[PDB]
Amino acid sequence: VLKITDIEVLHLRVPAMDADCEWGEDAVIVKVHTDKGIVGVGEADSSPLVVQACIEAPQTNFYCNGLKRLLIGENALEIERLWNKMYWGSNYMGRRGAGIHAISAIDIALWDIAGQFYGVPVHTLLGGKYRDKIRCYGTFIPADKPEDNVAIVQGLKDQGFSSIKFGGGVMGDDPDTDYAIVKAVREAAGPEMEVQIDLASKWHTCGHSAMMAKRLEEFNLNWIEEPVLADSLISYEKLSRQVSQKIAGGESLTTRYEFQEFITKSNADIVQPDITRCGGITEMKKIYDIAQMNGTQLIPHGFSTGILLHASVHFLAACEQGTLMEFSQSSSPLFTSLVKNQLQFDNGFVAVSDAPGLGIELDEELIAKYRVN
Amino acid sequence: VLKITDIEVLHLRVPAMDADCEWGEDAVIVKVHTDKGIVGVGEADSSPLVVQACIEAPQTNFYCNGLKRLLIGENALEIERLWNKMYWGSNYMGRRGAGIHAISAIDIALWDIAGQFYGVPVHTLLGGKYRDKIRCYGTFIPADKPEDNVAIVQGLKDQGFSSIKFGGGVMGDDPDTDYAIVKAVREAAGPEMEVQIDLASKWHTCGHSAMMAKRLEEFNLNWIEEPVLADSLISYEKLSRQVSQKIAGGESLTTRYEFQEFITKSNADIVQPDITRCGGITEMKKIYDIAQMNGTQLIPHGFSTGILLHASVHFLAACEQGTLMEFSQSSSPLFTSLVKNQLQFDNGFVAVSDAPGLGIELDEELIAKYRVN
Amino acid sequence: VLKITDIEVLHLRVPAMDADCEWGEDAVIVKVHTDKGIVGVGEADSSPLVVQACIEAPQTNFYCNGLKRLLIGENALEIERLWNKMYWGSNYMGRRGAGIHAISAIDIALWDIAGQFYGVPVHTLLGGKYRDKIRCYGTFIPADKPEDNVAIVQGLKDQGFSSIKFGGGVMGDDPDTDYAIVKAVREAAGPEMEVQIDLASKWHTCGHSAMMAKRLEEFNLNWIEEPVLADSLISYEKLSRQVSQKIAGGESLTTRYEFQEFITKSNADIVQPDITRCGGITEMKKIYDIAQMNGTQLIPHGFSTGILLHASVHFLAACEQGTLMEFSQSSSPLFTSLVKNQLQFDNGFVAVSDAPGLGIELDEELIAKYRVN
Amino acid sequence: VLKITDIEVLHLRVPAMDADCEWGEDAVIVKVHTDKGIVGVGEADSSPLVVQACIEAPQTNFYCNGLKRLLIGENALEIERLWNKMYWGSNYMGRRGAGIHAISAIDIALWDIAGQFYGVPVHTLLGGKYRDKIRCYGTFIPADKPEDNVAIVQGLKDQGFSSIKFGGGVMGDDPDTDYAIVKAVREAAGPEMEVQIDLASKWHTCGHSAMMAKRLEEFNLNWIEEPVLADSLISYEKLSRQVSQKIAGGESLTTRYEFQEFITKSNADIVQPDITRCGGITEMKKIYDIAQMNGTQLIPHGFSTGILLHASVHFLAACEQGTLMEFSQSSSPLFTSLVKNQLQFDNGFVAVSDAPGLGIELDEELIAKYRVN
Ligand SMILES: [Mg+2]
Ligand SMILES: [Mg+2]
Ligand SMILES: [Mg+2]
Ligand SMILES: [Mg+2]
Repeated sequence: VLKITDIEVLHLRVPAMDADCEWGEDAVIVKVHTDKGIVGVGEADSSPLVVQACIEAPQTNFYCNGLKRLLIGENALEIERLWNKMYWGSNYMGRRGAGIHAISAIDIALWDIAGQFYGVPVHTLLGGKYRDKIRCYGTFIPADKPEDNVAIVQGLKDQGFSSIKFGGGVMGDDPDTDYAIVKAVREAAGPEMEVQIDLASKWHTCGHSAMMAKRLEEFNLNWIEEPVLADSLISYEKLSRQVSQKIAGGESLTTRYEFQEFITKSNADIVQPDITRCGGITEMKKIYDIAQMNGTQLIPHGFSTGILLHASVHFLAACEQGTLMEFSQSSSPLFTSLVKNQLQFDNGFVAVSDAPGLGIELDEELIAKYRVN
Repeated sequence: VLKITDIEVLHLRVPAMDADCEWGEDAVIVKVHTDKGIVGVGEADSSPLVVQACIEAPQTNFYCNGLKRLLIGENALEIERLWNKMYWGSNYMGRRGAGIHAISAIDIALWDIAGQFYGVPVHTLLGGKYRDKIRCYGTFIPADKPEDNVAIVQGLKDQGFSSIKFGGGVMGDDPDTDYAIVKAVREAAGPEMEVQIDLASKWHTCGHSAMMAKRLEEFNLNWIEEPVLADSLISYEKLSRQVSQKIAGGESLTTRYEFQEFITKSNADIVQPDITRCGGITEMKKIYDIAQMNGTQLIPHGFSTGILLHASVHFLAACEQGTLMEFSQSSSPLFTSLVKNQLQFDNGFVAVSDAPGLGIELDEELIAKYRVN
Repeated sequence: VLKITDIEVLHLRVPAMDADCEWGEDAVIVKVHTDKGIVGVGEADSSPLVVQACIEAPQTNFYCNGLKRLLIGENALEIERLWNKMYWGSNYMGRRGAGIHAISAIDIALWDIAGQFYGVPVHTLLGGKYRDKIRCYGTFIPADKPEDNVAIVQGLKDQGFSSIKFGGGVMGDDPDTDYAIVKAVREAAGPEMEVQIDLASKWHTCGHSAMMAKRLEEFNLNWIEEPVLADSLISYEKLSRQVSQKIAGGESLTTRYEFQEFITKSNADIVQPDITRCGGITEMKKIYDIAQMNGTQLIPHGFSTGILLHASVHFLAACEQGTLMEFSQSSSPLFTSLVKNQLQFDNGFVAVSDAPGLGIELDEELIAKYRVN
Repeated sequence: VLKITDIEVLHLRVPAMDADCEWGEDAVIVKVHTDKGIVGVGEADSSPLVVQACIEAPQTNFYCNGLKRLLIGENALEIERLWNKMYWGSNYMGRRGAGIHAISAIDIALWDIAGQFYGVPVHTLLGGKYRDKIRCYGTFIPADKPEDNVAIVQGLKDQGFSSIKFGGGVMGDDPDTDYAIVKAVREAAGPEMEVQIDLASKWHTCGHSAMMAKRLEEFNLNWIEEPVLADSLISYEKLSRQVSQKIAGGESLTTRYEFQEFITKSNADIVQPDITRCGGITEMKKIYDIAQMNGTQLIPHGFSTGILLHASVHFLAACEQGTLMEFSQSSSPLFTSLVKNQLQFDNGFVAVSDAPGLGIELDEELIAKYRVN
């Protein structure tokens, strides 16, 4: 039987431990080692220090063990049983939130392991591939001055993007400033392009979100992502009845339970689990099933490294409705270079890899360079 | 204009990191330091390494800061605004679970500070005390042999306990054993005593749960605690339609959002937030209001140190319906001795402290002896 | 301990006791006296004679005591416990309506007392301030002839108001007269200004309200306040499904219970408790929490004296979503001059006061002048 | 063309203003005077000072007039239009609570006038009498010692009471005492008697309430009255799903709106409007219709003077299901002697009066003796 022999956690960071940090300038990656010398790689988009503690923690009580402790000596191929072992065994400190992000990383690595052991791409183990490539949308953080975004938008257009998302930075702060940035990007993109917006909850309330949506209705937005916090399922529901554009959310949620509540109560058009936060590939499978039962489109969230990319691609290839992925752009060495043989965006699409497991080879020299721990 | 100058996390432990650990043999306490020399003390009943990481974490992104970074230089008196700053600022890594445990500890410390600063017990800041002492119930892990339990029951009877709870260990596993443990405890306690069971999710399904509910209807139990996992709200509701006894749960939940769902969808009679997990005193207050609006009894959960105890007593004293508290006991030096002037169980009841803040003086010798960090 | 020693009720009136009276030409204010010589000031926007009787009443039965009787000798700092004491103790004559207005006045004065005793502004005790000033909207009673409102609107525009509300007088009487007044104010204000209307229930029925709303839809009204009586929650709900503009109501309601029913059943966009009617600052806190849970915007109602103003400002400063206040305009000496150091509207905003308690000094000479009792 | 010329409020009292007072030692009665010499009598079971203020109040605003000002010069026969004029005209200070108590008194007086004017008993104006007498139940405050109660039960048995209610005093406080009081009363009355309890909200929560419901299932109580406060409709509904006995409440509510909510959301078996609080005879009629539509039994609440008694009998006589009335007794001269020709309890029953109006002649000597104003 294939036995787990070690779990290795690697904190990677680009700026200083006291300095500021954007999305994608740090990472936490896990290597699961087995007795046959198959290593699986996963990651979590979460706080690296916290994820590390969830994995490396000792026993606190019978329902509170660090994840490494529960998994050394275990049968790596039995992925779902191990998911349930980690979930129960770390339940006191996990169950929702950071502990589930830790589980996601390990689960992803276990799927990598199984694919390599069995000699098949993960998409085969998930049921088989429906497509040889996946359509992407590109994302950017918008420039403070509205008309300075034309250069960014045009830069994505000749890259081949037929769909774009923007938000963060100073997005949501001024109704007039919000209007002027959305103006300058639709004009720069033309009337064929899909344009969607992400507020990262910055419109705060239901009323401010609805007023802003009718004013931006002329620009024909494809969706409006996280106008408010996903805590208020009532606020989402109420926005759905009163807005014309699609509503998207869900990226910060963890486990099938939170997704089941979101999907059925928010009346969102689009649900966006992150494969490295939600519980991993195993959990994402169950979340997809719930979405399908409810007529909700699942478009995964994610921007970290090639590990998230390879996991998300393998997952979507295996979905009948896996027709759209987020492909975010960064100059960070962690995004561009950590995975040596990284899948590349190419004229509107990313190709599906058929290599065993997740098809990940890590840049070992780069690990040595940015290793905090 | 009291400013926060430092947040000091103390990991305490009795056995070694590689060794076995039960409820109460480790703790994570937080000291919040101000520029006027007053210190506030809080704790989190969770994994000490994870809570430490939540507090000490650097910036990862705009919604992902460790708590300490968000709080140095802030006005300590502005407790609810600071709760929201932490909730928002750590949202990506927190929101539910481990991050909220870390928030709970700090929140508790901030209340302790405000009390000292204002020269009044926390119960006055919470609205004023309804009682001079609080009725307690006692808890035990039952011995494997059913006939061995008569000495533990009697031991609690000698202390003055009019109400007792048992669970954990071999409770839950075998239905015949379960019956044999419940047999010996009602007989040893007599018909006078309130007797409650806590299965810690070990009956697994409502089908297995409902069978024992008709079986032990002759033993007249006060409540049945966590028959299944609180993840299945439907399983709880279904139990409430066919069970004679009262249903209790909720100890592992975090934020008013999880409690609002549990309270309204589970039809449980009793909700059990832990003050050191749910979000702290600030959040506990909101959870109390929701419980009141829905006719649900709030009996807090908690067993760690005198910190949890002092916070729970100050809370319940200020609640119109704050009429019952868990008083679990251990010989563990972290429970008995960390808080110097610790409130004592006394013939059925724990007295309400009127000292300013939470009335907590820490055994500084003991801290040095048992600190891991 | 800080003990209540007296409760002093002052009926102030501008015109004769047999003459007509507009909004703001009479007031009832309460002074709560303590043994440390701290006086707290509150008021109720209600009938002065009735409020006075609720406070000064003797015992009628065990659940029917005047409020003064329940509070002399009590511990003033224990505000929420005293709220519950008054609520239970006056339940037979109070519970809803005028008795709750009486409670509001006292509760406001108790918060004033606590702030002074502790040496902090009330906004600190409510959780801390989110903003140094609060955006206001101005209100006026419209002139009978439509085009005579231009002078009023322009008068508010150079005052700095970016948002205006009008109603009362002859508002709601004629569909053509209603249309012509709304015409002449939007033209006078321009297309940038927020313009909202208040009918004070004068459209009577659901059908008349809906027909009038589509005809005024061109003028882009920010909200429609109280089209019908808030008794018919069904009428509000039905209007929400069929109207484009925001629906506001709630000003006449009392206690969390009426607000919970309104908020959840009316599907109103905006809920408007009056801090001097709803149960006071204590109750308003619980009403805010309910609004937040349901995605409903809370915009306080109020126009009486500086006492209501100072209470509402302290409250909103302490709300994460306290972004808008009603600032009504009157020439009445009670509005302009009763509070000596009154906060002033200044170019679109009112500044937040940091003085201890509510920051209220009463014009004692003015009290002597208009004192009926 | 009968015109109202005066409304005369009479505050009556037995002990002094500073002294103790129980149910029935004060009253507030209203005389409505017409220009044709006929006088109508009503009362309000509420605080006499507050009801007086509600009636005698000046104008405060357009929706805030004292009732007397709204009614002088009006056509007394137009009772329902006058109810609506008062409801609307005092809405700001009334709407629920004390203002509706003041309306109730006047409404009752107007019915008394119409009856005299038309030469027919009020029961004819209400639709016509179904019965010549009404079955009564009797009430007592139980003596502290459980064994002392056997003489009171027997005392009521001697009078002819086939149905009895007890509560107040020390009822509610201690569960063992509660059981010991209920023990002695079923035994003293025998199995024949209908026995009911009224806790006056003193069981506080449904958890405490439901335990006694299984406990006293052997005593076969006719109903359990107001176990908790009627504010928590959810608490009532939850009690109805698990209680053997019938649930009663509603005595403190005002207007068809509160009753509609209580009746439909509480799942109570019995609703108890007080004719002198709920809105008067006019409103009671509407509340009866709602109760009928929902299968809810209406048993009126009331203990004050012969005014309440004469109004309640005239009401119930005209109801198809007006088959049970509360007949509480006191030695108090306001109860026994204010109404000269007072209807008498007679061997189980109170006879129906056919005199025009309410058949009320007031003891004018007694008025002079006990008037406060
Ligand atoms: Mg997003
Ligand atoms: Mg438990
Ligand atoms: Mg209004
Ligand atoms: Mg009663």
